[PDB]
Amino acid sequence: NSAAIEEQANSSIRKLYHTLNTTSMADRISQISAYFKGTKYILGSLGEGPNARYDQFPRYRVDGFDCDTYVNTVLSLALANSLESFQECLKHTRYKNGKRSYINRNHFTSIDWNNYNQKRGLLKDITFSIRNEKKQPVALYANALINKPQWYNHKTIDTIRLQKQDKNEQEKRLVELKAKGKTLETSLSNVPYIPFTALFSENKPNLHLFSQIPNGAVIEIIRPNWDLRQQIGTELDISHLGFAIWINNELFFRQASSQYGKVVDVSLIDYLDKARSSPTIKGINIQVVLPEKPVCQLF
Repeated sequence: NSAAIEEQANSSIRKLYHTLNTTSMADRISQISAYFKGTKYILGSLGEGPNARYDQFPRYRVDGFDCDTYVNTVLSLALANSLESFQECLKHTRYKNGKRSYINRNHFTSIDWNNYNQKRGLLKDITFSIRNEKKQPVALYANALINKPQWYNHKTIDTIRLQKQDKNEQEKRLVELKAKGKTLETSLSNVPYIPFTALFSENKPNLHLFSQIPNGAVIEIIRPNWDLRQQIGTELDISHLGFAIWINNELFFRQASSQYGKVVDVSLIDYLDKARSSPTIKGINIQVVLPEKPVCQLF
């Protein structure tokens, strides 16, 4: 019941702001992200809302998150001062030019979300600014050829999420959606990342590099050579994301975790050390939020 879920969120968010409106943007992000720790993981938490054509999951919620919706929700709350401005900020962060539709949703972290949110002045990629002791960057470039029409072509009825179950209506709407998807663009990503070969040079954590990751930064997990063409219809470059949060002079990765089943804090060093054994995960991208005070289309 998407309308009911949103109504619960309206009440909780209104109250949140009453507390907040009585600090730096990084501290806002830390406080708001912390407020949702322990909230359950829901894969694909958000859609286009009640009565939506393709995906009738709620537009926002406070009862569950996936990695993407957690970051989007926290950022939009941090950027705003009210339920009304949050709604506007979220719309403009989740969708290209804030125009609500399935195809306008920022589905791909690199070529949609990073690109559009950088262009409008919300985010800045600072990956290359994290330099070794000789003041030289250690970052590399990950590329994936993101083929939207092939990604659409690979979709099943599971994409079509209707509140009232109707399998035939799912089939109809899927053909309609794919017809639009066929007209979309193909984009080669260019995603800076700090490689594990640097972060764990000599098989130990590179504390000099880790110390340059700012509190409240957005951390994306990068897989440079990730061929998901047979599985989802496209190569991909980014598999997960969350926030960098410093607590007691230790760096945490705060994120909505499918493994833990909830929003958790985990040591970023330990998390990445375990991720090293992956054949496809090769490093991290770091972005910071530019707006200094809360207010939402452009900055």
